[PDB]
Amino acid sequence: SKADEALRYYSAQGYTLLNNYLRDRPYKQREAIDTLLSRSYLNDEPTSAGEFDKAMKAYVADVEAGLAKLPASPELSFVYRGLALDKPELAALKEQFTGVGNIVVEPGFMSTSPDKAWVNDTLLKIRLPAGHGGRLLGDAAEMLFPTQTRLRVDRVVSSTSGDFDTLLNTIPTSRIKRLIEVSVL
Repeated sequence: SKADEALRYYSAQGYTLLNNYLRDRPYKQREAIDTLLSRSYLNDEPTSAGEFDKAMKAYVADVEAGLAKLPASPELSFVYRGLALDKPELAALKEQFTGVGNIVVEPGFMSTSPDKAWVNDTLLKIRLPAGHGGRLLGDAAEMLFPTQTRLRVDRVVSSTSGDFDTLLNTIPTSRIKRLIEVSVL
C-alpha cells in the first residue's frame, strides 16, 4: 500500500526535509515542493500557503499510518538517542530538557535505537510505557516514533555528580556533558 512506501521514502531520504519542516527549523522550501509533486500529493505548483501545508500534512499522515501498520515490540523497555544540546541556537530546548518534570514534545518523528546511542553531549535513556507508538524499523537497528510524542524528564545527571558513571554504563555507546533519563508518555 501507499502508506508503507511513504514510510520508506521518509526512512531512505525524506527525513531531514520532513523533520526540519515539522520542528519548524530552516529548510529548502523548493525541495519539499518538488517532493510533494514527485509523490503526487500536489498535481500542480501550489498557488497558496494553505495548499502547501495541507499537502505536507497529508504526507506526514501517510508516514504515520505507515509507521502505525508495523508490529509492536513490547519486549523493549529502554531506547537511546544521542543529542547535541549544547549548541547555542538550541538553548531553548536545552533549558526544557534539563528541567526535572518538564514535558518535551518532539513534533517530528523521533529516531532512537534499542541497541546503543551515538556519542554526543547528551544521552537519552528513554523509558517505554505499555502500548507506545514507537516501532522497530528493520526492513523499512532503529526505532522511530510518530509525530508529537510526549517526553517527561525524570532525571538529569551532569558529569559533576557521582551518579554519572553508574548510569552511563547501562547505556551502550560507540565529550558527554549530560545524561538524561526520560519517560515516554
